[PDB]
Amino acid sequence: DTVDFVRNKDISGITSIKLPTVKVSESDRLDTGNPSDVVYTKDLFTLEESPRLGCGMMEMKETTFDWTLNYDEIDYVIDGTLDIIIDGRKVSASSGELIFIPKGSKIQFSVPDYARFIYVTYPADW
Amino acid sequence: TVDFVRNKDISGITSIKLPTVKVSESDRLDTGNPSDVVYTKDLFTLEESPRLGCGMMEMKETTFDWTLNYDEIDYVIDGTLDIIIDGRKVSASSGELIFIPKGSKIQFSVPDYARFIYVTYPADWASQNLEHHHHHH
Ligand SMILES: [Mg+2]
Repeated sequence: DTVDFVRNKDISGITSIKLPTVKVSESDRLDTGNPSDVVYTKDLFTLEESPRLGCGMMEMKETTFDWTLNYDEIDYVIDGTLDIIIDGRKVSASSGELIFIPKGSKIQFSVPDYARFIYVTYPADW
Repeated sequence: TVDFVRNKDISGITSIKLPTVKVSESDRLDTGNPSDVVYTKDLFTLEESPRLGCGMMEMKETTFDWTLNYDEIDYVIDGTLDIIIDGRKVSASSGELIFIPKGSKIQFSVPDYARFIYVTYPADWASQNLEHHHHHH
């Protein structure tokens, strides 16, 4: 396969992914503008594979950063704790919980310790 | 009011404690076969989430036919979900993911049991039909 994780990509495009085999690396580092931030985003589907829904793996360690979303997002927290700071308020999810974030939200992704989560977005392509 | 634990912020940003999401008979999908056991519980109204649909699905000892004229991502929490497409099988168990592109004619096949989150586009997946509604009038 041409990816570095384990999947079964069927002829039809239907795909299973063994998510524990998805490992982030430095090519997935997100530039927040602050080089000390440690944030990884690893898209799991090309646009050709999934033209409408985006889906990837995000990991953060001891980092809080500002970001504005151009898309709707569902985050399913696999491990750790993710805090979302919005307008001075906090919304949090730990392992096995989810967060929905509407398009246009001006947030901080805030991870005092560690978090690993799937993100599903719409649209995949701006 | 909903029957699960969530924090719905003023901004629309919402956390959900998914283990508190319990399916009930109000969520039972009538497949046509009375012995089938399928539950679908949407977790967001259209006003809450106008583009992404998201809910909890459970199945037990059931396989049924479905055509998805919408895209779907499933995260399998417990059990095993099989997707049968053109005589082939794609499977995900606890901790694994499935993507189903729009236009897929499948069987959802759960000979054992499965509990999974689904995320769809468009949001109102159950109205992606000629009737524009969840049930035929
Ligand atoms: Mg064929």
